[PDB]
Amino acid sequence: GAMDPNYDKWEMERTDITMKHKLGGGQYGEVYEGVWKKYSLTVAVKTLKEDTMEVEEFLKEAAVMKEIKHPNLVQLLGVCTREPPFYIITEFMTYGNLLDYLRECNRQEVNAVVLLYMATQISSAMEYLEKKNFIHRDLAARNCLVGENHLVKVADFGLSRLMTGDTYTAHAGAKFPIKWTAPESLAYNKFSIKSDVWAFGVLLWEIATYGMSPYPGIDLSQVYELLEKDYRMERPEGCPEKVYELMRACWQWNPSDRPSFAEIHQAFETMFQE
Ligand SMILES: Cc1ccc(NC(=O)c2cccc(C(F)(F)F)c2)cc1-n1cc2cnc(N)nc2[n+](C)c1=O
Repeated sequence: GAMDPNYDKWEMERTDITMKHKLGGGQYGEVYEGVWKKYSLTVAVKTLKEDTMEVEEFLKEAAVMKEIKHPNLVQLLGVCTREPPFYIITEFMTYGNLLDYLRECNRQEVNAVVLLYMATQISSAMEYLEKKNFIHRDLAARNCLVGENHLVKVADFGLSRLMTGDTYTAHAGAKFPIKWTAPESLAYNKFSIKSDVWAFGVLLWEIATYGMSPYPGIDLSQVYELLEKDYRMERPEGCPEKVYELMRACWQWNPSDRPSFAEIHQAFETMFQE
């Protein structure tokens, strides 16, 4: 509605999108595969009709997505927050989440140099968020998406609500991904760009291991104590020593010592010969 107070270019007609069925990928809740009829365009449509403490948090999500734009950040297309069944319309990434992809991929195709390119793309998205003073809070393979040509977008699916298993452990109603969470976020509940950097190093290990769970075989209860004793994950099989040295950088105990995504990104840019 144009000539009306509080205009919004992101507001679209719910009528313009057909909803197929829920996106399968371990179910993201009320998130459907859609088609924007006019444009013959497949989209992802996050809805809401089961939560109601969410409603207000559903619209904070929408607002946040309006303020961010990067080629490696999942792209908002439109919202429907005018009438009851609210939509958040996003581009559709052909190959679902980055965790399953790495786990199910052909490794001849997703060869050494693809894995690095996927990593360079994420650091790019995060250098952007960093530039923007945006704290992501849940950087993990499960929150990334894979398009055509090994294209990786960083996203956020609200998975501490979805969780069925041992990835998000209960922590005062707040659910935490312990094995991705930095020590300061664990002990003192302080999140910042530098706590995203720590998560990044874990995600880099997820990528190099083709989607293996962090700290294999060790239980959650003893993760922090180990880190306190300066125990980090060891170099994955086949991983460059310069990629690993960067992992260890992100995993520095002191947050002020961890690289910026600026300097992580340039490291990937520099490394990008061959
Ligand atoms: C439908 C939807 C609506 C909103 C969002 N929002 C985010 O991913 C997001 C929310 C807040 C912040 C961020 C960011 F900081 F990481 F950019 C990202 C994602 C989606 N979304 C998108 C998908 C696109 N492609 C595919 N294959 N799956 C998708 N899923 C499961 C989604 O939830």
